Amino acid sequence: ATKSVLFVCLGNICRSPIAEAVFRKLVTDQNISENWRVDSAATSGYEIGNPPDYRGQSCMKRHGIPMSHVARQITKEDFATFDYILCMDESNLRDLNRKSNQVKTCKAKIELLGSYDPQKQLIIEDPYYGNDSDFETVYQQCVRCCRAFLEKAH
Ligand SMILES: O=C(Nc1nc2ccccc2s1)[C@H](c1ccccc1)S(=O)(=O)O
Repeated sequence: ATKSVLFVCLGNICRSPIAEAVFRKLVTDQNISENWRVDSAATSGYEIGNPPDYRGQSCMKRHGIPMSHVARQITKEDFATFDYILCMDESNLRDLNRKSNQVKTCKAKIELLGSYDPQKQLIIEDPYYGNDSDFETVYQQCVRCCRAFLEKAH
């Protein structure tokens, strides 16, 4: 409602829907989900319409955080409506900045989600060709960064 955040990755089937679900849980547990619009989107069109990769679901189920999303690509409107667009890596950041320069209204602050990590792990690497441990690392990064971002936005 008041505040809004859009998490962004390459496909919007793993890193960003995980961040979105982690963040939504955090605000729900703190009684303030009503004050937040939370969403996720992709820089690419590779996965439009698809659900989160089941490898990410396996990880999320272990941690007891339900995750549901239909992959969608970032749009021009997103720059106008979101307070924060938080992405995973330097390619995402570059692509988002490119798209932001094509619109009249950019309300969004566009940043690396990892810039909020107290442990300074700046990049949330694509685990597509990784193993279970890589998905777990992404999850842990999302938890740390989402907590810090909620605490105090840049
Ligand atoms: O979409 C993803 N990676 C992609 N890798 C390729 C490689 C070749 C062609 C298209 C793509 S999209 C990532 C991801 C997706 C699923 C599982 C883990 C990570 S995501 O960005 O975290 O969703």
